[PDB]
Amino acid sequence: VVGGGDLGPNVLVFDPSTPDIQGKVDEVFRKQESNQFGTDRYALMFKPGTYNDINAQIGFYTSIAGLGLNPDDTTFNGDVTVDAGWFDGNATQNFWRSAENLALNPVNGTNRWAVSQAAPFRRMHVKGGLNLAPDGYGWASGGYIADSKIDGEVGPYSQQQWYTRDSSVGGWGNGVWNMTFSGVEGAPAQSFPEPPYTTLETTPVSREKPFLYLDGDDYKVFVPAKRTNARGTSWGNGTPEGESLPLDQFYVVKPGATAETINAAVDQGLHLLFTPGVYHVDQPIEIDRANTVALGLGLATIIPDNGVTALKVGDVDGVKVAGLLVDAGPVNSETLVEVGSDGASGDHAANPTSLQDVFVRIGGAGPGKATTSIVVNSNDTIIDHTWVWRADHGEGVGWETNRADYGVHVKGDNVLATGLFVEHFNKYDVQWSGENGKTIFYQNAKAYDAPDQAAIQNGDIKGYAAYKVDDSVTTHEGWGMGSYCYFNVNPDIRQQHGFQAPVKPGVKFHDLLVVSLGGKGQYEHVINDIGDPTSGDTTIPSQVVSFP
Repeated sequence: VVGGGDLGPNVLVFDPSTPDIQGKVDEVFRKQESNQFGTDRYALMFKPGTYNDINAQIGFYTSIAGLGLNPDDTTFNGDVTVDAGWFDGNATQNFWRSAENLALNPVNGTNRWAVSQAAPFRRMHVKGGLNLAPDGYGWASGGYIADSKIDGEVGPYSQQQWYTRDSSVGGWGNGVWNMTFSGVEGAPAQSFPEPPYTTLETTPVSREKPFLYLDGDDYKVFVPAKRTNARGTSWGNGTPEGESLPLDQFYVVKPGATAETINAAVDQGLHLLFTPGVYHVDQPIEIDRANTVALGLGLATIIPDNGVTALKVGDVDGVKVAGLLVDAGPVNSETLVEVGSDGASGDHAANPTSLQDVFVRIGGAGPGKATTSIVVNSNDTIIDHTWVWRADHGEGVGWETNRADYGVHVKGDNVLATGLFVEHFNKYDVQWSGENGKTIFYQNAKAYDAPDQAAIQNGDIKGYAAYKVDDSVTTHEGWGMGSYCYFNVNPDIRQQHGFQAPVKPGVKFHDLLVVSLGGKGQYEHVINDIGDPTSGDTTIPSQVVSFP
């Protein structure tokens, strides 16, 4: 109706005194570990304090977070663990979960976080090691760490790629295909391809994700200020910049609340808190009020009915969308997420809009279709961790059954993407038409299910680039960026390149690679006509170190 009130039956809130925390977190996990396409959603929230005897195992659609003004305010003598036991060592489907704002003192000196995509690890203090591979040496496809600090060494082991920003680590064990770092103290030296480390001193701009906390015995949302030249944690010394907003200024969205009503809230001047669950909407969610926070908990999910655009953000400063999944419905939406309206040359440099831990799925948990997933019109927008994913397995998958032509389409100027994961689109996964774009870390996989060469011919080109820049663009820069193929339906296919871009002095790429998995199809080149083809069946990347 208003601000505040309860968080709903999916927001489980603990203090040190709570009867059997362990057996409880294991209760949620037993429900959620193999629950890949289920509709249950959980947020586990912990008041400031010290928690003994806890191995908090995190399954699908589970978020865990501390409630302290600082991470060290909520301390586990114990672990927040992701492993792969349900896929027999294979961490490759460990999606859609999250940990934030906790200190961990892990049980054997290491904490195990063996995740793949859409599994953010933010604002975490690990007083030990961090192993990013499940128990195994099994295959893994992560991942994202921000504003964290790992007193010890990070161990990616069998992880294919990884992005870390604005953190400190006590060590970094290895790189496989693409480990990228920006603003990370203790990050290994720039060395791609050998090892494949892409290392930037600082992050051009970042703004830490808002989060729910107890300002004493009062719930508020902390809303971090941005930094230029971010390096290291925002909190280390942490009395940093930002505003604390009472929960009583948030529409606490649940039940099967509606779209008229959610949009009524923003207009009446409220922020949005999506408690964990699944929201239809037969109409779009609309945020055209400057500095509106729309914060999800427990992988809160929006499904658009009727072919509408789930979320539309108008031409305003400061909007902070965080921690939402948008799951396409049966009717093809032209767009799923629009950031800014169309032809809008207004600049937003002081107080840009951001999408953080915004995930998109097309198919998998049933039929879904969308023409474009995310369109970014707003100049100066920050895209800080997104996974935009056309499903390659689960219910409702198929070259027409869940066709999604376009992943992300950036038309705004001065847009920054940090931790960009986009996979399986029928045409261009990513297209960049705006000026002066920057991407730090890209991971792509091409659609597995294109039937034949003729189905993916792109004028004079075989296949659509995983990342296209329009030939008129004069400035662009990308760092640490890979495209992989697995043409299973037709391993005779050729993909002409991962990347396409005009040859111009202001259009620069660093540390590119393409990869064929098991000789299933091949790349002709890396970028335009530069870089070798892939060949053999051995899964050996082909890399370009700088371009043009």
